[PDB]
Amino acid sequence: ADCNGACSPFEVPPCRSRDCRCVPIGLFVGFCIHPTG
Repeated sequence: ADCNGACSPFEVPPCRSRDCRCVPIGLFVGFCIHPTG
């Protein structure tokens, strides 16, 4: 698994891959994802 699970802003990288992005939607949490590049 590359960029998945929960993502954090306080954290950086938010997941571990810069090509991936953190999607904070939970008013209290976000989630990591690794789209195709």
